[PDB]
Amino acid sequence: AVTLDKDAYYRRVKRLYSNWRKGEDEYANVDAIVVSVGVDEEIVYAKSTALQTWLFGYELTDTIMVFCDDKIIFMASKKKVEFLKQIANTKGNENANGAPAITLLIREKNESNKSSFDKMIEAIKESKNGKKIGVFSKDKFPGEFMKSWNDCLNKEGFDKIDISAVVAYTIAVKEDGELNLMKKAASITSEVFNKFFKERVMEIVDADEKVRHSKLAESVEKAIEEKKYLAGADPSTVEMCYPPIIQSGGNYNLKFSVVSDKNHMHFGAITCAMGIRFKSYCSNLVRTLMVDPSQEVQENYNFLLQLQEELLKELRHGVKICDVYNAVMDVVKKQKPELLNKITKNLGFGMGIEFREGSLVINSKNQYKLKKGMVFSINLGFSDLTNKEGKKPEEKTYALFIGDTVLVDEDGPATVLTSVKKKVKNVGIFLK
Repeated sequence: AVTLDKDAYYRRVKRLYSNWRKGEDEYANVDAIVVSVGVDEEIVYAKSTALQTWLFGYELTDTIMVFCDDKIIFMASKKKVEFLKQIANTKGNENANGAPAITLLIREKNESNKSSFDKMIEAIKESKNGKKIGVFSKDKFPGEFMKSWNDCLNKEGFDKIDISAVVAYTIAVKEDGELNLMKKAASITSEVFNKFFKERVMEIVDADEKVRHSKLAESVEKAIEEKKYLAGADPSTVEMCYPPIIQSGGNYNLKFSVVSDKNHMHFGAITCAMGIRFKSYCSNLVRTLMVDPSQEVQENYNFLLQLQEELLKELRHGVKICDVYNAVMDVVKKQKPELLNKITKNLGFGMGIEFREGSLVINSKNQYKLKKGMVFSINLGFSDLTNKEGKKPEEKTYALFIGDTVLVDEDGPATVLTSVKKKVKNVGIFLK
């Protein structure tokens, strides 16, 4: 009963084969592409499952995909194989040129899978030179099925070439349907921040509550189980991209790989990072809430806002990511040189099915050129700033962090998909 978007599959596997045949960078010496997923209880970010979601619309556990020059093999359970027959039996519809015919193999549950494994090995050895396979090196899923396959596969001594970075670029441009998913993700994130999170922080400050950052983060997690913030969306189609990160009181860490600590929230500079994943497509948002910020804090915050818009103006199709980076840093060197060693070393990253694309972060060295239809988290911060009027320890040090979900456009400045106002009028809390 689960429909596979056939047309989307044919377009995307065509893109994959086109880039692979073009043979630049990591694609150049690859004889076959081998992707396998095992057991996945935690739904982690992985190239292997991202590629599945891209091609099929869904993740498929205990599944192996082998892409050869004139054959494709998918191996999975009977039910997953039945699902895949929607694209394997082409019916003669002509959307199928540009990629090989599909062979489906059934994963036996309690019988040996040696014969199926042998078939796939043989296909690899027949594909192009038969010596080197393109793989996602980071990916290691648990379970019996992967163990048995990898034991079989490793006996052959194929050279393993990581193709994560080129596959990242191959799938980075979003189709309109995917854009719609990321737009909905972005608007849910915005609604949660606007209607739940900001009100909650406001409550806490007005009542002088003592709340641990970890507890506040939990409440944000619970909030998306409530349909009142989901604008019609099925609750089961919505997840957090990462546990919400709230920091304050001199203890900051302006990245997305750390969790909220257990300290009580301080009323000063409160950085708030959260993102919704809607039907496996990610969004991101960072806002800093400030209690009675001084003139000097506001001046820094407004400069941060200025840098962000400058970045968006430069984030255009055809320009190199590192040139964007340098244009923004030039503004810092020219206008506020004292902030050069305070600003985040990354100014954002490519975003999609996977939250943070490692080969597409905006830093000084990234050579990849932007294309229309790429979506980014654009994130900029200043840390280790001194509030000279602070008396308590928790008051002396602050940080400022903003972040938006952004689309590289047809022409001109990048378009913002998130919708949360961020002038000090909107994120300042004034107690007097």
